[PDB]
Amino acid sequence: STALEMASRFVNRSPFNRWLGMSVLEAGEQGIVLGIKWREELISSPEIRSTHGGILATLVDAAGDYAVALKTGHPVPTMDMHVDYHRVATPGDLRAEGQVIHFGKRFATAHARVLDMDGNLVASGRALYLIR
Amino acid sequence: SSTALEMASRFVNRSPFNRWLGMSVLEAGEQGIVLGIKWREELISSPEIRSTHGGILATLVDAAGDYAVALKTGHPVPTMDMHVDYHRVATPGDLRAEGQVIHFGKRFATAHARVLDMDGNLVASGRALYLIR
Amino acid sequence: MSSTALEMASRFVNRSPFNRWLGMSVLEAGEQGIVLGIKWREELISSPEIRSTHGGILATLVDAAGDYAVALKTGHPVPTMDMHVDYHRVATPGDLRAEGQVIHFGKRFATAHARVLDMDGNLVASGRALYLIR
Amino acid sequence: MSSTALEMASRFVNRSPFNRWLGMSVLEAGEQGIVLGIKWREELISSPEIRSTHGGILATLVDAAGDYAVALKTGHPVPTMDMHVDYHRVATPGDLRAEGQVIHFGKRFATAHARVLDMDGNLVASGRALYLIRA
Repeated sequence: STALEMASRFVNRSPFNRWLGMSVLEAGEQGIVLGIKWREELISSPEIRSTHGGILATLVDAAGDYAVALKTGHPVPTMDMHVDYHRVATPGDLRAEGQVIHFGKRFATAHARVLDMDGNLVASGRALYLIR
Repeated sequence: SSTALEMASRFVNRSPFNRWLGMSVLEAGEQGIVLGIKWREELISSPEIRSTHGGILATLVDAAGDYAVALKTGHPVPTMDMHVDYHRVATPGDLRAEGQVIHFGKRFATAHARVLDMDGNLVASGRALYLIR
Repeated sequence: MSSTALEMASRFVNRSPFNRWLGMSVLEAGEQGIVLGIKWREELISSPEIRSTHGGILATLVDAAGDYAVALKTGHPVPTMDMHVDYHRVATPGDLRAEGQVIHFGKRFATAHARVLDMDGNLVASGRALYLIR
Repeated sequence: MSSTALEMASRFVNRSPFNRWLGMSVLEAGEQGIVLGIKWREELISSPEIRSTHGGILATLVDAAGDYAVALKTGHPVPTMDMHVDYHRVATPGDLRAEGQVIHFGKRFATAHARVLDMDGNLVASGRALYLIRA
């Protein structure tokens, strides 16, 4: 609630997030849940109408970032990121769940799951952030 | 070659996201691929340093490795997984992505990529595994 | 969890000379996933200043845990395609534990996650890996 | 030159009991980066049917190559933040070479890439790693 408000503010600061219609669905002790709204510009392969792998990477990076932000009180730079692609993401809205896995004095690690509308896992990933 | 450059442009322009990125092919040959994209305000992550979103750099790492593999296969290829290192903040400006195939197997390939800004500064690098299929 | 899972994984673990050198064993095996243990030895050391366990050993643990967690589902050990490992804390001299878990299980590929713990239950490393099912 | 570099890297390599157990040596060291070798042993084996070298060994090589490529620039070995390794080919029984080189070198962080080769020069694995300049 406090955490949800704080996360929303962070999310709305970024023009890319806004272009993605990104929102906060949940925030608290279990990390963060994000949503984005689908548009035709997201499409990678026109024949399968698949959402671009980089959009999914965005969601992994965002989920981990703002999940760390719940602990720091501010958004954090990404050092590096890994993303696994599991299923093709057909046209529709997406959810990214983000949890902090390690929180040190200067670095944090977060994990993320990206889910489709039926709750199928389409991608997962992890990232290292800088605490500054 | 011009045939390589030809083929790659065609692949690049299939994708609506590529086109929204103003993505173009700068070079294509035995040396791999070089891509460009055109900056726009919607790319911005932190409004105060005007940095290009990390997901955009990842897109570029993914695209460069994809289309570099595609030069060898003749068709675009699905990404299995990807890694990206962020080295410098990318301030507003067009970006270049260089992709090369590192391993070309019978069913998979891995490519490495570098993302450069307008002064040729390295801003990000990465690798990815692709499914031939 | 299972005794059949425990017997199966235990057989898989003991097939490897490197696992045996590491004194690797199966602590837990079942539906949730797998837990492995290794026995510390002086040869594992990276830095003699801090007597730290080499990061290559921590990565070996991430790959093993993921492999055997996949293996509980396929019925056989699996080749690794790639892996990522994150290092959080120095693993000082002491036995280590690795928890493995299957994240996605397709007909042809599987992804697993791991956590490497010290004897006090502090997380020293974590990671993920892609495996091929053939 | 590539003599002070060799001797410096050699000192770093031999400081580790795990490196010594692996029979690790420095083959090349200079401005372009580092080349390491290890000696094969039966204990290295993963699959006894294939007689494949364990992937943990190949990952140790990615990490070592990168660390010592950075160390040639800092003057000291460096801790690893994280690592990725890609496995391309089975490493059958035999000695292995690892080439390491720095990709980005910053105030506080450095990134390095590695290639693991068999005795015929086939690429067995590759990967990258992030290091902390400090400890």
